[PDB]
Amino acid sequence: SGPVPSRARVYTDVNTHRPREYWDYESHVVEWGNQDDYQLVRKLGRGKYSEVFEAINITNNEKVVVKILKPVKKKKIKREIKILENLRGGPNIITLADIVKDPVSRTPALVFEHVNNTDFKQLYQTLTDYDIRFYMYEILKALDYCHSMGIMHRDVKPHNVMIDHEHRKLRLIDWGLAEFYHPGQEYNVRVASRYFKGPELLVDYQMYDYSLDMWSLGCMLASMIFRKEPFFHGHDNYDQLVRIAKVLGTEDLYDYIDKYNIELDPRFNDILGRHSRKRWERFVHSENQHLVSPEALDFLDKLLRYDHQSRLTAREAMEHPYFYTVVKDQARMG
Ligand SMILES: O=C(O)c1ccc(-c2oc3c(Br)cc(Br)cc3c(=O)c2O)cc1
Ligand SMILES: [Cl-]
Ligand SMILES: [Cl-]
Ligand SMILES: [Cl-]
Repeated sequence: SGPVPSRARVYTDVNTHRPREYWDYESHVVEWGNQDDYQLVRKLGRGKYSEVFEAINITNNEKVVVKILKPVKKKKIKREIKILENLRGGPNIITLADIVKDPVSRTPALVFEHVNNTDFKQLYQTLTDYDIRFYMYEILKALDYCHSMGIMHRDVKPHNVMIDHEHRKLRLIDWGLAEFYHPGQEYNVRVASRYFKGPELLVDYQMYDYSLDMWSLGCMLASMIFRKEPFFHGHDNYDQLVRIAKVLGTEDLYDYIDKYNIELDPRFNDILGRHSRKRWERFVHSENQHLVSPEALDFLDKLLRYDHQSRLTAREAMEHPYFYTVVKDQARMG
């Protein structure tokens, strides 16, 4: 009888209550700036980021960052720009300063604010227990904000989290896969990187929502406190679900599948087989001991749920005891 419909628990009708021009990016007329205002200085990313440059705005001598976009469809260009513009000014969202196009090649490029970067993938050797809690909370600020603005990021991972550890600042970047949430809409499941894909993507359930981002966040958290990168290390798309199943157990997976009347490939059921749930305690060793706590484990348990509707919202997450002291400390110092 086909899959059972699903709706976001929160922020369900955000885009519905806003004017059409807010979310209808296909009708958005892009107002391009002048590329001549910007001169490229050098390459950024140290070999991990393509077509990202430090640049200078010669109209005010301000240092900026330029990302040159890969040849995708015009529709996806409008989408990213529209979303960045709608989210501009939000807490811990990267700030789009301008958009330009090359005179002759007509190659589009985004101009961002300049922020220092100690790569999140290279920062776990000097990251204490409090540090992980702090930065996780900052990520949640961004996710709660964009969700409340009717937007799913759909590509949450360490690579897309820029961290300036000196000033303890954080920015969520690369909104190229982001989309607007509309209740009842079916979305493409070919999003996110394999290690951070939620179960809904891996079983081809298209009517997902903001909670997708919360799974990805759980994967990041698991990786950092257990010192295992990535935590769910699938070698292909089937193996990704298998390795999730080896931790969460197959019992809750099949219940999830039945709940939304999802139909898997016949061979997939044989592949998944039968696995018991591992207690989160079993991934703790003497070298990740100092990053693990009862509240950390409880928090992780409530993010990594098969059922996307059962996962904590960003706001629910921010009020979890895992952040109790972090919240108190931030509220009296800044
Ligand atoms: O939306 C994007 O795809 C997107 C990519 C890179 C930056 C981006 O990257 C930096 C890197 Br990589 C190194 C250093 Br140092 C600084 C930045 C920076 O300030 C900055 O905005 C921002 C946004
Ligand atoms: Cl989509
Ligand atoms: Cl694994
Ligand atoms: Cl949320």
